[PDB]
Amino acid sequence: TSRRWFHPNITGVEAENLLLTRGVDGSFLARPSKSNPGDFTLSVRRNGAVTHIKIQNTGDYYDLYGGEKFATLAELVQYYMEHHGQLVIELKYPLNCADPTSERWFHGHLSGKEAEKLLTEKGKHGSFLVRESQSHPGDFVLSVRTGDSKVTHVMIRCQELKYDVGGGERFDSLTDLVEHYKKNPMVETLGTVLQLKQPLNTTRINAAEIESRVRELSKGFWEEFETLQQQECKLLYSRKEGQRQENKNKNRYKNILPFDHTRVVLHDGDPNEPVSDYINANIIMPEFKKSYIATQGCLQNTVNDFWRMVFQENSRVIVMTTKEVERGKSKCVKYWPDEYALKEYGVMRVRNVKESAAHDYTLRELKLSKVGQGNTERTVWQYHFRTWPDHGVPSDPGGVLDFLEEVHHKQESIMDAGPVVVHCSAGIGRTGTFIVIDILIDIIREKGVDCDIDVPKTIQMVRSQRSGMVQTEAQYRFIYMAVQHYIETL
Ligand SMILES: Cc1nc(N2CCC3(CC2)CO[C@@H](C)[C@H]3N)cc(=O)n1-c1cccc(Cl)c1Cl
Repeated sequence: TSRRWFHPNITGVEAENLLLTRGVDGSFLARPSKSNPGDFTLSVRRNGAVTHIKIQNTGDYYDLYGGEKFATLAELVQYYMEHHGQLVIELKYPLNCADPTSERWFHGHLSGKEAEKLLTEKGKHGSFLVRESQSHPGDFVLSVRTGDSKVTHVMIRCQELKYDVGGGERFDSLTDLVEHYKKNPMVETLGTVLQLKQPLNTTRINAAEIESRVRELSKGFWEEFETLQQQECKLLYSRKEGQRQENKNKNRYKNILPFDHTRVVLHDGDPNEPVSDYINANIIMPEFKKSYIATQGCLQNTVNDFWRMVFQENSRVIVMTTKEVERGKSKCVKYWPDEYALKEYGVMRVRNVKESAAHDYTLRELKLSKVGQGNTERTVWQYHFRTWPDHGVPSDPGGVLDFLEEVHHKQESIMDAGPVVVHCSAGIGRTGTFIVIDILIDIIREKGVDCDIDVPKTIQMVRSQRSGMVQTEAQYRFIYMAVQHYIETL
């Protein structure tokens, strides 16, 4: 769609003078605080003045002050441009940004013998990249590879705040120049067409060389994460069944809803309950062989539906990464019985066989059966992580890594076990960090230390199945630290 209203490298003062000079009433934009990560601002001009609106994300959701909670900054703006629930404030005209730092083809300061190096070794027909001019003062050079082969270089000028290739149109930003020639490829005089199929991959690395990449990104991480965050715009899938009136009080958060293409559909429902097929949960498929279900912390009215999912999907392990109450607010109601006790959750029956307390988690062996038939009893192993902080992320990955290693071996011991149910508060942040780590680790086991891993490609592949998997840069960097830690221990 768009998402050009997000300006990554502007301050509070600059956002005003932009909206005050190059905008009108209804203009808006989002920006991160360069100072402290996790904080974002929504600058909207109304009645000749600008109105800044703070957005906080500690690792679970984007909390709009005086508003609601959303999964992505795209779904936030999309919800308000098509509504009014923001008091009123109007999001009419998005003030686009020209800074190409978050573009996946722009590689900033990059020389020519390095550019040909990556294009020849890792490129294919259509690979391209934009870089600052290594010859000139402040211009840019486009490099395109075509074949199965050659590498054509196209010089881009900067003439009075406009970019051009030495003839034709003068574009206001590098993106408009790139996006134009991805729509109208430059054709050389001898038939060679400069096709811009896909940007050059630079994030795909061998699993062995993981420490050196973490060494580079720490000089890096913020630039690559926001580059991935800019691609959240192509993930605005439908959430109809979640927005239905009958399902409004089944979501822990009003506007954190499951995608309609991967939502878990509750079958075998009550014929007297008019609507009993919905639950805030999504199917998670890797390389999209171990599957997942990213769901939310159970409300008091969703416990029966939650257990219906664990039964209908033949799940055997539940990974919970939140305390029942954090920061004084409710994150998840106790959906399991007390130890040595037996409870009925509608049509499902659950017995707490034994509870085992470790350093960083509690293990609850549970007995799940359906009321009626005698042979439906199955063992469900709940791994309730407790040492995850309310803010930020764990500083050392060794804690969560031992956690996932015990969860993996339990899943491997069970025959035809269903998908692993993971959930935190909203079931997108901490839950997403687990699944991505468990997905990347699961690759290292089968292929070894010498294999390809693509942290952003995996996260993007998971976000296309549930809104906003992995929330903050902290979780993004933590995943890198988690993968790196797993490989140093070999
Ligand atoms: C996350 C990511 N970062 C890429 N770069 C790193 C950063 C630069 C550009 C190159 C280079 O310096 C910076 C100015 C930035 N401009 C390239 C890239 O392809 N991904 C990606 C991978 C898989 C799935 C998705 Cl959705 C995405 Cl976005």
